[PDB]
Amino acid sequence: MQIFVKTLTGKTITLEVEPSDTIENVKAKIQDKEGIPPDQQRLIFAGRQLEDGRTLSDYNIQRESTLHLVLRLRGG
Amino acid sequence: MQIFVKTLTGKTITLEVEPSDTIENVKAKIQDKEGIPPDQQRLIFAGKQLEDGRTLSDYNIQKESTLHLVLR
Amino acid sequence: MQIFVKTLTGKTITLEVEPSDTIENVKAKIQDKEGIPPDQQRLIFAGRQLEDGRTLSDYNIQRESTLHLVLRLRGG
Repeated sequence: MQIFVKTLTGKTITLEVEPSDTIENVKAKIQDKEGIPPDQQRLIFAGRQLEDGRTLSDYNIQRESTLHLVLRLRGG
Repeated sequence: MQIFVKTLTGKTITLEVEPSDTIENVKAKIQDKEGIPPDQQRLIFAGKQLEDGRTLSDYNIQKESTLHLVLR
Repeated sequence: MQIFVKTLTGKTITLEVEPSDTIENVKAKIQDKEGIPPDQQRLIFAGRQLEDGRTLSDYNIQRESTLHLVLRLRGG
């Protein structure tokens, strides 16, 4: 299935994932589409930050759901 | 000065701050107005997480700037 | 009738008003006599702030009444 990742700066990114994929999995896929390293990504759904390890089905993220993406830059 | 704090769930909050206010000071002001403990607050400006120990002027946050708040 | 709008620095503004005059009208009268814009005016009577939509008679402001003027120094 496909999820929609929208940055708070206005960029929308469509990704290819599956319910068994962890949050660390989608972070590695965003690194492909946009080049953001996984250690500097934070994914938001329902106003809460998503944890590396728990899956998309674990957070009740269904098909065509919207995720939010922020940067975590130390020194930034 | 007056800044705006928006959640991604809908609520918009107005805050009275100073340029020399630190990020943790803004979080304590958010806890006062909202009840959210600063432990679970993440402030966002220009698309990136804001660090504790920095000030609002350090990120060039000025009058009527919009910060975003997400729960950790 | 006459009312007296005094500042916290002793400046007394004598205004010729009517009991049916609204607080906005009083502020516009102050702006004419002195030049203080209305949005910069906080008007106090009997220790409480006066609302724009009310009239003078609404606050039992009779003749020879003394009002107090505090400046709203917050610009934009």
